Amino acid sequence: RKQVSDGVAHIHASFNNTIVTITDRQGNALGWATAGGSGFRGSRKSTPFAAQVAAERCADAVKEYGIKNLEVMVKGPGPGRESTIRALNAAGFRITNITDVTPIPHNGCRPPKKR
RNA sequence: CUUGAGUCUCGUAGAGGGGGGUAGAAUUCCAGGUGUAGCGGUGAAAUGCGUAGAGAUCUGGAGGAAUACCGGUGGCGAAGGCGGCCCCCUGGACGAAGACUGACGCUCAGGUGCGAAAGCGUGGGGAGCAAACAGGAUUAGAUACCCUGGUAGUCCACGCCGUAAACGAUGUCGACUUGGAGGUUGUGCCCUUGAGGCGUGGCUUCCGGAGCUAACGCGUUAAGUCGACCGCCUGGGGAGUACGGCCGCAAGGUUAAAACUCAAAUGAAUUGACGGGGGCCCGCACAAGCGGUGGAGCAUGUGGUUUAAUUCGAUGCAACGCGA
Repeated sequence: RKQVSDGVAHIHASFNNTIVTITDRQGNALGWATAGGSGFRGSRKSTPFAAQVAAERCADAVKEYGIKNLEVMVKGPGPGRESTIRALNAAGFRITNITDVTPIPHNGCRPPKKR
């Protein structure tokens, strides 16, 4: 519909999934593609190649507006989830900055018990 | 009488305590938009939540709990314990100069108080987390593991209980006894002539001499040498149990045996066994080449089948052209 060319991307890299969304400087999301929606199940939805193809299928699906520059932040201790941003940048999008914004509390609440 | 003990002056540090405020980050929910087909989870799936529309990104609100970084066997406190910031009140410790009272000191059976967590009662609160419980799969049993929700409870106020590896496994107080390396905190002097050095105080960490000890180990903060007082022990199991007493609303707490059974139970240290590890070395063990067996026939041995007998002996690496 329009042209932005200055956006910001958010990747929720869960320990067993991967979500990616892009918005434009204000919070209004445009497109999203889950790595769990392209035939991937089991542990395949947790591999770096899954992140690669998710980055590809989210980059091609947002070309209706033609974004070039991008802001990007890392969230969640997703194993091997820098391949997705490397691929997004390799797809012709000049990334500006990277930063890990995983939420850290101040001993606010009690985390669930582990095995 | 002033050395022990205590009071006053001047200052220091400290998550010391009680009460009330307030702050930001995170999680939960709600309202308002973006926005589309899954979210979630395991090792795979499933239960659960999704098309009047979810999971992800912005604005605001509502409530509860806790204060990442400084953060460190750092600090304080009799112990339990204490961690955002500020304010009101308060306790304790220590250092410097003096001044003052005059033995006013230590310990303490009964007695009283404080005392982690869990637990109970009344009245509120209840975000996240989380004993039982329900649901899902695996199943001639599932009632163990994992996964999604969740009640007590974790919070507040007033009442209870008074137990723990409440550990420094080391009761309190005083004196004498060679050292080294740190942390923390005052203060005196000399020339503070950059955070100078020297001695002098307090609390705290590690090594180690004599000595003590069964050894491990302790070692000026003694488990060394003594003094004053209190508590506790007389083989293991039965058993911190029964019967009573006291306390408690209840669960229970405290004091606390005997019958019976065994010949030990136990602490330290030694010497080896441990089973995969890691790293360090050799060998036709491999890498590189050549010649071979497993394809055909023959010889030969063994095992099986058979026969009246197929004589006996060898059972992988160490046996099968072995005793022969």
